[PDB]
Parts: sequence; C-alpha cells; structure tokens
Amino acid sequence: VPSTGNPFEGYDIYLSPYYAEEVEAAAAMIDDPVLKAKALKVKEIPTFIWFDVVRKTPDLGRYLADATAIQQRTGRKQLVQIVVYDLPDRDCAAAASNGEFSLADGGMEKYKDYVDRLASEIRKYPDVRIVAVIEPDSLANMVTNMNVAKCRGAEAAYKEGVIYALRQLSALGVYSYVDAGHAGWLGWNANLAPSARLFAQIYKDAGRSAFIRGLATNVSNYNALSATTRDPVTQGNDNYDELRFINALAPLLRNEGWDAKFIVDQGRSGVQNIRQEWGNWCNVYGAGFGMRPTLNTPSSAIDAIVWIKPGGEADGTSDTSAPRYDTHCGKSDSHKPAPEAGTWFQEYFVNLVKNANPPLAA
Repeated sequence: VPSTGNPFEGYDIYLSPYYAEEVEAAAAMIDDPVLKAKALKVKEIPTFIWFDVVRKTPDLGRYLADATAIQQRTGRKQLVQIVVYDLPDRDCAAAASNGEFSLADGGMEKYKDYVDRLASEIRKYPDVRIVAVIEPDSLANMVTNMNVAKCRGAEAAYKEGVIYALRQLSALGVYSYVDAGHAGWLGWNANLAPSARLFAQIYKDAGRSAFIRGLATNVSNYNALSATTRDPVTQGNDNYDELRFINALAPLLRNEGWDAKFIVDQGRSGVQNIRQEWGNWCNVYGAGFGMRPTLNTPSSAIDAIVWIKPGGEADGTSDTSAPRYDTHCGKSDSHKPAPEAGTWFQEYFVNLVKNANPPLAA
C-alpha cells in the first residue's frame, strides 16, 4: 500500500556497487593525487542502476539483499534506484539500437518475461524501497517521431510494455517515474499538449496507482535544470531548460487528469553550451558532472534531482565498423575514440571530474 508525500523523504539512497567498482578502477588510473581523490568522491554520489539487459535481473536480487543487510545493520532505511530499459524494438527513432529484443522475434513476450524476472527479485526483498525510471527513449517517440516507420511499428508494444511494467511494479510497491524526454524533445510548445495527453493515458491504463509517482526528465542528457542565459542550441524553444519544460508541462498533465511529480537527471549537466545540435546525445565532449542529487528542488512538482545515467559509462562506440554503431557517436562534438555503450570510458570520466560543477572536493 502507498505511503503519502515524497517517496525519497527519510531514506538513505543506496550507493551502486557496480558504479563504485568502476570509479575505484578509474581513480587507480589517475596519476595526479588531487584529481584521483576528486574521482573517488564520485562513488559517494548516488546513481541509478540500469537493467538494460535481462541477464542483469539477478543482480537486482544482489543489490536488494545488500541494501537489506545495510538497513538491518545500521537501522537506516534504504532506497534503491533502478532503470527499466529493455523494450522490444527499443530506441525506435535511433540510427542503431543495442536493445536485445525485437518485435519480429517474440520481443513482446520476451519483454514481459524480463519484467517478470525483475518482479521475482523484488518479491524477495520487501523491506527496502525502490524507485524505478521506466523506459527511457520510449513513449517520447510517440509524441514527435511517428514519422519514423519503426516508431509507428513499435507504438503498441511501447504502450503495452510500459503499462505491464507499471502494473507489475506498482503491485510490489515500487515508486515509478515514467521517462518523459527532456526540454529539447517534448518541451517545444507544439509537443506539450500531445505529451500531456499520452502520459495521462498511460497513467490511466496502468490503473492510476499512487505508486506511479510521475515522470523522469533529462535522462542521460545534458540540459540545465535552470539556466540564467539560454544555451544557444535551444534557439526557437522558449522552454530551454528542464524547469521551464516541467513548469509548462505539469499544468497540462493536471488538466488531463494526472498530478504528476518529477525527477530530473543532472548527472552530466555541469557544463552548458557544449552542443552543436540539441539532438546530439552521444558522449558529448567536455561535459561535467552536475548538480548533486538532492531533495532541495526548485519546485513542489519536482521530488528530486538525481543522477540517472552514470557518468563515465559510454553512450556508444565511435567505431564506424561496429555492428551497433550509431552515427550520433561520430558527431564533431562527441568524444572519440569511445568504447561500446555502457562500458567504461576513462577519458570521458576524467573530463566529467575535471569539469564538475559544483566542483568535486578531494
């Protein structure tokens, strides 16, 4: 059964051991003592843990067991942050996708099985709280990318999969935030109303559980939360940062029947004005770690600022010959050479540390 208020309030946020391992290994490669110590600070900053392949589902059991042990030893309630990211025909508007499930090869049923595997892990550990981001780069495509044949082909599956995930996770008391793009995607004035209609419909069809807490924005992106001067890349869009986007969208959601709350990724938002084109997302060069996760947010509608994408993990390879190569990863403002998506990108992590804003302390 749901509890009232902000679901993050009063919880210690479980620190990803996956990311801590990566950061420890990264700092070991850094020669300057001060920079090494700053890098090590990063493992103390909570991130979301991604379930982007079904092989990772048993790792959820391990993290929940670990959070349970910490809670038992210390008496401090733990909250585990996860990402559900494995829809069939994933990333339908992208030049390439790493998603393992295809609609043509039983992808819808395989997706339901993936959700069931996550649910079976969660069922083992009921004493810890979970916040889940549901399916980055999915339903936002239905708002703006229906010109893409793969997106029209994926619409039914995206809606079905997201609704199945929300119903399954809400049954287990997980607090979900559905991915809702970012200011440069859904924040354009023309996209606000169809976004509000679509997300309110998903909330309805998922059964209006209060565990469906709201929407997640800026996932794996680089937008400011609130910029004093707009990024030149945002020209033409009045809603040029995430707070502007959310302030424009939230009232329309409410009119459409859902008083949604929000979380906002700021993990790679420390440096603004680093893009040639707003749609450039892959390993954007010179990004810095951004605002630290906090419940001190600029609006009652925003539950938390979070780090969803774990900075340092690559967005995609720059090898043009690689099977899953995405042309976005070869843009002039992308950091190259870059390794496979999700794998450690040392040079990129070093720049995230150097460029952190606010700066990292040793």
